[PDB]
Amino acid sequence: AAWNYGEVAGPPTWKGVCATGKRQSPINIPLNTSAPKVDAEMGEFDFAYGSFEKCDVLNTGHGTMQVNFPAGNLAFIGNMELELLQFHFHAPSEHAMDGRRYAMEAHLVHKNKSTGNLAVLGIMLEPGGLIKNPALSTALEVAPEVPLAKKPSPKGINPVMLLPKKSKAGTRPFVHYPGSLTTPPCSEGVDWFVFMQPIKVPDSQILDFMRFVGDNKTYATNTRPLQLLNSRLVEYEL
Amino acid sequence: AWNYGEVAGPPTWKGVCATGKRQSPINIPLNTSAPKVDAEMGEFDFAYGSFEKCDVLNTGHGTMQVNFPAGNLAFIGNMELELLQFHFHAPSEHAMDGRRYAMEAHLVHKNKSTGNLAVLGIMLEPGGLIKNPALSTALEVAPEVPLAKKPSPKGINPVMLLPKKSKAGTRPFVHYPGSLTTPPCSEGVDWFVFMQPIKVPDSQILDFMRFVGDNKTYATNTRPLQLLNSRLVEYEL
Ligand SMILES: CC(=O)Nc1nnc(S(N)(=O)=O)s1
Ligand SMILES: CC(=O)Nc1nnc(S(N)(=O)=O)s1
Ligand SMILES: O=P([O-])(O)O
Ligand SMILES: O=P([O-])(O)O
Ligand SMILES: O=P([O-])(O)O
Ligand SMILES: O=P([O-])(O)O
Ligand SMILES: [Zn+2]
Ligand SMILES: [Zn+2]
Repeated sequence: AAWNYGEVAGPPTWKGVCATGKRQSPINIPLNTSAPKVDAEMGEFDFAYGSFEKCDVLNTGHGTMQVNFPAGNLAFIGNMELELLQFHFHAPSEHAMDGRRYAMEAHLVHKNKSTGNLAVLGIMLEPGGLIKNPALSTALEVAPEVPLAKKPSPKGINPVMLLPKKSKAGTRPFVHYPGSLTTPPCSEGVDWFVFMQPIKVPDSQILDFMRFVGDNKTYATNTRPLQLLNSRLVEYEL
Repeated sequence: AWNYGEVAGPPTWKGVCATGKRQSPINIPLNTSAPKVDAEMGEFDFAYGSFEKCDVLNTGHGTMQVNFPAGNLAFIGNMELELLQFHFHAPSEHAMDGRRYAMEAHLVHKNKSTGNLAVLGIMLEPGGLIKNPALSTALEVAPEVPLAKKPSPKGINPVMLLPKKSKAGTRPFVHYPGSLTTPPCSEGVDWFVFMQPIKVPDSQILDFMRFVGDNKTYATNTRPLQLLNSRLVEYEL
């Protein structure tokens, strides 16, 4: 006969824009493509994440924990101003780079003060890290095991720590594209910025997270399959 | 109200897979308020070679599969089990008081007394500071092409996939009648599950999850827990 373990059963049954939209996330992000690449001409991100003491850690009942920030944490790119709302994680990564996913993907979700949209910053987490990632760590420690339950972090959580390090040219290369939320209702009009430089992380933390995703009784994943690019193009700021 | 869910594959599996009342894996109650019936079976005695020349196969269903020659014998309850092959599942397929471990190793045997299959399950825990060399070689030698096999250059010591003897010289375990955990999910299999996990490095658990994801993602290859039904788990603690 013919059989597999297959993928998680839920995502191909999500309704509304999840099924109908044509600007859905995530997507494959070509790198080693011969195909020529539209430059984003947006310049480089600058971060003003200061108001990061006093955080809530929330158990979404959807695998990941969610760190909620108070107003005042700002990032700038192009002329646009981005106010940080929350961050969370996916394992394995949601976006892919030439077909290949990573151990985790961090999602920093912002209100886009300039467009009225949301903007999601996306960072790849790789295994190999010698230092625990402090933001990830605290998110792991504080996160209520009871689902739906949220409780305030006693430690401060610096979300800049989820950003890749600057290159040997001042930059943090990224791709930009219009897409959606990767969970229901998958609303569109989200600006996606996926950085190309992964951050290394001790394997303990990746297993700790997949453990959290598995209700602390197994190891599990919380990722959506890749979606068609369709009419879009991806903008590179390499 | 929406979710990611469990993998979509196993609930569709047909045959005995879907109809059997004696299926694996199951939950192994330890700290329960129910009486534990002792298996009274004695302890395992292992005579496994230390540097076996093995074929490593890519099952094309997640795990690689290490095949052995004859000579690797496990003795229990006055029976002779011979090792056919090992492979892995991530997370563990058995649970223990509801909880699964990072991986489970399955050492499959032919009961030479009976001719029926027996499987030994060992939990693999993260935390380990020492690379387990059997899992290591199995990851290294595993052919990339599905259903292909390649002989290993290095010997494999399958005893490395078994837990150390305790302070009292035991390797406590549980015994129950079950099935293959993959189609045809044939029943009549004797399951022995060791209570003591082995620590392996987090690197290797991830390597394995990577293999299951065919080097492009991180996946699992575990069947969901089954109902004990009318069955009894017997204990050798
Ligand atoms: C209010 C809000 O931020 N909702 C989100 N839903 N999904 C997100 S994701 N995984 O696509 O970044 S963010
Ligand atoms: C021939 C044979 O042994 N087939 C098996 N299929 N699944 C196995 S498991 N995971 O239940 O040990 S063994
Ligand atoms: O090889 P590592 O990146 O899993 O330590
Ligand atoms: O050879 P063993 O069964 O004592 O390890
Ligand atoms: O069978 P033994 O020699 O390991 O006790
Ligand atoms: O190193 P640990 O935290 O995975 O046991
Ligand atoms: Zn997300
Ligand atoms: Zn198995």
